[PDB]
Amino acid sequence: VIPNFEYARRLNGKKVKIFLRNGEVLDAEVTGVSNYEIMVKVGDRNLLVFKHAIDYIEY
Amino acid sequence: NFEYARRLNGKKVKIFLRNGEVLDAEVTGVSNYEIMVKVGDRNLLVFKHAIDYIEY
Amino acid sequence: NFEYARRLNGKKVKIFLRNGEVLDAEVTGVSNYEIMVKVGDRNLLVFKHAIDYIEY
Amino acid sequence: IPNFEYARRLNGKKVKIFLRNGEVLDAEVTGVSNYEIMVKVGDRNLLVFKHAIDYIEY
Amino acid sequence: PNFEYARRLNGKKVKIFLRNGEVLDAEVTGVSNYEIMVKVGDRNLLVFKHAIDYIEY
Amino acid sequence: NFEYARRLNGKKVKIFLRNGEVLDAEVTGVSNYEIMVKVGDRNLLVFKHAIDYIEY
Ligand SMILES: O=c1ccn([C@@H]2O[C@H](COP(=O)(O)O)[C@@H](O)[C@H]2O)c(=O)[nH]1
Ligand SMILES: O=c1ccn([C@@H]2O[C@H](COP(=O)(O)O)[C@@H](O)[C@H]2O)c(=O)[nH]1
Ligand SMILES: O=c1ccn([C@@H]2O[C@H](COP(=O)(O)O)[C@@H](O)[C@H]2O)c(=O)[nH]1
Ligand SMILES: O=c1ccn([C@@H]2O[C@H](COP(=O)(O)O)[C@@H](O)[C@H]2O)c(=O)[nH]1
Ligand SMILES: O=c1ccn([C@@H]2O[C@H](COP(=O)(O)O)[C@@H](O)[C@H]2O)c(=O)[nH]1
Ligand SMILES: O=c1ccn([C@@H]2O[C@H](COP(=O)(O)O)[C@@H](O)[C@H]2O)c(=O)[nH]1
Ligand SMILES: [Cl-]
Ligand SMILES: [Cl-]
Ligand code: NA
Ligand code: NA
Ligand code: NA
Ligand code: NA
Ligand code: NA
Repeated sequence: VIPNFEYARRLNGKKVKIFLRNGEVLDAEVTGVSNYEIMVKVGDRNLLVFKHAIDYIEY
Repeated sequence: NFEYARRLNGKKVKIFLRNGEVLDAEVTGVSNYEIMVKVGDRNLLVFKHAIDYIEY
Repeated sequence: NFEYARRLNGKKVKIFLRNGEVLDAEVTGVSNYEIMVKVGDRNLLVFKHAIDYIEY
Repeated sequence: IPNFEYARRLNGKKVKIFLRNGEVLDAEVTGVSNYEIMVKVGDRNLLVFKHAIDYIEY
Repeated sequence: PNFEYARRLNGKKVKIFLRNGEVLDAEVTGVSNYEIMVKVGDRNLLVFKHAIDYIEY
Repeated sequence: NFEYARRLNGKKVKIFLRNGEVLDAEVTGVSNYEIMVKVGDRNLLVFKHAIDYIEY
């Protein structure tokens, strides 16, 4: 039990806005989180998003 | 197991992002890779890799 | 340990790179740091650090 | 050996920090961790992430 | 894990698409965890993998 | 886990930085994450993450 380990895993199943490093914004639902990836649904599309490409997430 | 960023928990700071934005933020949590903040009525998860520096 | 990218092996995907390029790519291999693809007749080694996201 | 770094040898020194965003910090170094450099810049206190630094002149 | 496909490029002549838009026509002479050593014409370069977007071979 | 950059210690090199700058340098030290150089009269600590490639 390490409380301050990874906050991103708590986003699984949630509606979020993902702000990517190039300025793109994803209105997403999170469908999975790994150490390095966040899986999302955006509209009809399924995306694997690398965390290194994310600047911040609004939730 | 030491990070200076942990010293900023609960504090008002200015986060200078790699995208050029400056967040007027209250820090609500610090993990190894993330900083959780309140900016106005918004809750953000900020990745440390996207931060250039923090003024405190 | 676990990664979702390995499950894309054998799929045809759209890889959106950090430079704004998109690759219409058949995935032929995945390692911790790399994704091997065929794009048309070209064979590429793509570094995961250069990928923003993948549509599958 | 493990965790040797030159950056902590700049601890307590006046330096110029050239950031990836084009900014140059005229800085006094007050602490160095594995991933961060703490600095005073004039009357400002900054936590600078090493990943945002291109090079440091000392 | 901790397999690298890049090691198999040793001895090949490849196109390295760098993160800034430059492209190197490069003979690979060595590969480490973080670096690719190349010959580009008469020039010897150490290329950091973090600066590479992709490699065509 | 080997690194080629260590063998640049003491050598004249040209360092091509991610910002488009080029350093005509002599290497004075190499660590896991840093390369120390002299450029003319200036002493610099260069982070490897900021380097694209090195001509030597
Ligand atoms: O256990 C881990 C490992 C990595 N990351 C995320 O992945 C990024 C690594 O991206 P890269 O620069 O290594 O490609 C980290 O900055 C962090 O955001 C995590 O959240 N947890
Ligand atoms: O234990 C760790 C691991 C990573 N980081 C921060 O997360 C960043 C990861 O960025 P990246 O791996 O995406 O490049 C590091 O540069 C550092 O600022 C930490 O603070 N502590
Ligand atoms: O065991 C690992 C190591 C790395 N990565 C991902 O690959 C990136 C590095 O790949 P590359 O493009 O940098 O070669 C990491 O930041 C992370 O996103 C993984 O998924 N698993
Ligand atoms: O033990 C460490 C870990 C990281 N760093 C610096 O922090 C950066 C964090 O980037 P990354 O490893 O997250 O990609 C490294 O590139 C390096 O400049 C160090 O100096 N020592
Ligand atoms: O064992 C390793 C360690 C790193 N890398 C590559 O080197 C990069 C290091 O650069 P970065 O972590 O600073 O982006 C990794 O992202 C990955 O592409 C490997 O291929 N194998
Ligand atoms: O043992 C290491 C660790 C890092 N690096 C360099 O520092 C960069 C950032 O460190 P990291 O992201 O691999 O931790 C890497 O891309 C690589 O160029 C090395 O040469 N050797
Ligand atoms: Cl929180
Ligand atoms: Cl393959
Ligand atoms: Na981070
Ligand atoms: Na980084
Ligand atoms: Na850092
Ligand atoms: Na590298
Ligand atoms: Na580095």
